[PDB]
Amino acid sequence: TEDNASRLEEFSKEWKDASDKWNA
Amino acid sequence: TEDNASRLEEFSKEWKDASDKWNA
Repeated sequence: TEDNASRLEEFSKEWKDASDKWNA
Repeated sequence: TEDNASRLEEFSKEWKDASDKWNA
């Protein structure tokens, strides 16, 4: 559970960056 | 926890393909 949470929180920043790229 | 990890690892491949489309 902790590994899954950590890896997906890491992916969350990347996908937030992708969303920011989409906004521009 | 295992169901969540499995489903999000499945989503990870789809979002990696989405990032590949982002690059192209």
